[PDB]
Amino acid sequence: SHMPIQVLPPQLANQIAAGEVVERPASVVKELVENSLDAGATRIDIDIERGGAKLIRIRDNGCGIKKDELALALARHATSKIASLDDLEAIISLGFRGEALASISSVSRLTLTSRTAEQQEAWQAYAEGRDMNVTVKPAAHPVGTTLEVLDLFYNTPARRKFLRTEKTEFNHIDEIIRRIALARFDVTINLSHNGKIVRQYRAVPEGGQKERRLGAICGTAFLEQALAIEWQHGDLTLRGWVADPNHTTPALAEIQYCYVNGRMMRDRLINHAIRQACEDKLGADQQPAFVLYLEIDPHQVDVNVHPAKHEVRFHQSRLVHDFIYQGVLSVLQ
Amino acid sequence: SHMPIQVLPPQLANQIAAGEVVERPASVVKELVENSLDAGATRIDIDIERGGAKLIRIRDNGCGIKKDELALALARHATSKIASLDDLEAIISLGFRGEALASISSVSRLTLTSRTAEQQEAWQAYAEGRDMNVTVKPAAHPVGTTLEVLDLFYNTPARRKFLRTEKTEFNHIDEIIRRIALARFDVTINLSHNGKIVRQYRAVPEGGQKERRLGAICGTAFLEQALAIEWQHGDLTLRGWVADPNHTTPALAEIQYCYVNGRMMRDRLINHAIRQACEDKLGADQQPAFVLYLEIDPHQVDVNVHPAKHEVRFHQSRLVHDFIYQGVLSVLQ
Ligand SMILES: Nc1ncnc2c1ncn2[C@@H]1O[C@H](COP(=O)(O)OP(=O)(O)NP(=O)(O)O)[C@@H](O)[C@H]1O
Ligand SMILES: Nc1ncnc2c1ncn2[C@@H]1O[C@H](COP(=O)(O)OP(=O)(O)NP(=O)(O)O)[C@@H](O)[C@H]1O
Ligand SMILES: [Mg+2]
Ligand SMILES: [Mg+2]
Repeated sequence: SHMPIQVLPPQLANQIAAGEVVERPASVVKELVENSLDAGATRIDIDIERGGAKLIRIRDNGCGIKKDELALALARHATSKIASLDDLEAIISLGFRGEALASISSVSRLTLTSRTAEQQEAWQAYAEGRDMNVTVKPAAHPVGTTLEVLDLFYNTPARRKFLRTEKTEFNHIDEIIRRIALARFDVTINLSHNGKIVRQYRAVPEGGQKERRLGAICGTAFLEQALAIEWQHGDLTLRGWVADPNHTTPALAEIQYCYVNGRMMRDRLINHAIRQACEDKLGADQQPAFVLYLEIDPHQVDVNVHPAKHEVRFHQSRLVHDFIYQGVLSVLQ
Repeated sequence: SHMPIQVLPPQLANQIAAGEVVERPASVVKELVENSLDAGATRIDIDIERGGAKLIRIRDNGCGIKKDELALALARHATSKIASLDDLEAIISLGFRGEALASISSVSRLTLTSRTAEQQEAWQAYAEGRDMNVTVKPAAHPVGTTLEVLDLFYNTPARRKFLRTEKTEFNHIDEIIRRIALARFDVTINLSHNGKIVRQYRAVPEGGQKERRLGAICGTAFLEQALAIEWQHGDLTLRGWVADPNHTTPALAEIQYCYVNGRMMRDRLINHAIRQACEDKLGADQQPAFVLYLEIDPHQVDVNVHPAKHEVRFHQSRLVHDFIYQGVLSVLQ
């Protein structure tokens, strides 16, 4: 009662939000790359310096951002991905909060450069001060977008403390890119660290062999034990690969990549079903190895549960669980 | 690119936020009770109808809300608990986002009634419409506050679907109150369902016997196996009770209540330390039974990690883990 109820200064409000969506450099990468994907990008180039605490640069050949919308992209609660509750209940894009960029710009030096196919001119924008004022200026840039995030946490001392070693932080980034690359085989992704290319996943052409990228990402060992899954029932569909439990190793078990309508996701319900199918087939229970993709009617899954979309909730939980169980169990025999 | 980047209508922006902090009636109870606690409340009366999907009423004898701040309490990003980054990095209150009430009012019919010790007059406020307009009107009410939340999710169809049975939903509420009652022995809490009292935890007086409430909440079985802990090192301090592992049952293992600076918390780091201490003492590894309280310098723990504060991150992780380990291991011998 001593302190009056008072609206929070813009920057601080954004920093509170950033603490919930941006835990480390890999988080910034996750959010920016998903934006590139939502933008229709086919090629995404990522440059990281000193694990990301120094610089994170992401360029894509997506549709770009119109000059008159640059500031809006840095504003709070502003998005082009949804505009109604109906849109929210039927999410068909990675983003929908209209918050990621504003959140990130409050805890770093973020620069947005972009040009659309209809523009001959490219522009650049960035926010500053307690009020997060945006300035827009001329720039050179092909069709698409570039995001530059520098000095992550330079203005938030306590959080910068949590940063691990350059190697460790980059490793999480590499793992994040790993998961994203497997979600979209039709997208080329290049990752560099301190001026050196660490990896490049070329997009898989039409009907091309997906095994190629799968093997390039998860390893030949997984590929040799990978059992293809094709299971469907109405809106529900399960695709991907599950390693034979009898030939799964602790190292392979490190591959437990799951997707729900293309979004990377770690769900206890799903993992339980998978493991149960393997347990009921194999002799004992263990950690399965898999890269699975669940496609389901957006109305049947709640994705508005975690600010970073790290969780989901299925309406017909028991049903979905049995679907995956049967699907996996089916292939194990 | 087809849809313009556009600021989200107020109500919808709040509904997106509500999806991340309010998963069910018990969540609404959690947020409102923590407000009552932050307000210095000594007695909190909770009335629930039909598991909370119909009505949730919480009254407290806290300090109240000044008439001219009623609207602000329903506004977004507005709080009296912090005002700077320094305040955020040294959290000493349950709330700090200035968002809970606004979020909840967007997905229910929420009414706020309150009067401060300096006011002879009491007032009532509530928000409405896509823009969340607030109206303030006269009311009768003692010193303190009352929150009324009706028809939870009446305007969000997909989410209302996730509601379980009246019994189930109330059960989560009861469990939430359980955890909160154990955090503050100095607070009286009464819980009723459909017009009937289900429980009432009278506050424990000065130096009074805490065992009383502990036994009333966790059961005599826990109390008979409860081993008191007193372990400290600088800012770090571990207090509470841990059941003898050799005499812990699956039923008792249901009691794994942990607190960090008074805030209920489920942390993997902490649970790991506890279990390890029990494992290293006992013969095998299992689920321990405990009600422990960790007090630590706010600067040493990040509580700005989850919108509902369901998680924390310790800066000196290895250290804290060893502190708890030693603390528990110490008593087991
Ligand atoms: N790489 C990009 N290419 C094209 N448009 C982009 C890109 N990144 C961001 N945008 C635009 O900027 C707006 C989004 O900023 P952002 O802060 O990421 O919110 P969001 O994607 O709408 N939702 P969320 O990610 O859930 O907060 C988007 O809605 C797009 O219109
Ligand atoms: N029961 C209460 N008694 C007195 N003041 C209250 C009570 N509930 C809410 N308030 C006031 O209303 C403002 C808070 O609304 P709320 O939306 O719960 O945000 P918060 O508690 O500030 N932060 P957070 O809970 O993290 O969103 C508080 O900061 C208090 O000033
Ligand atoms: Mg986004
Ligand atoms: Mg609050």
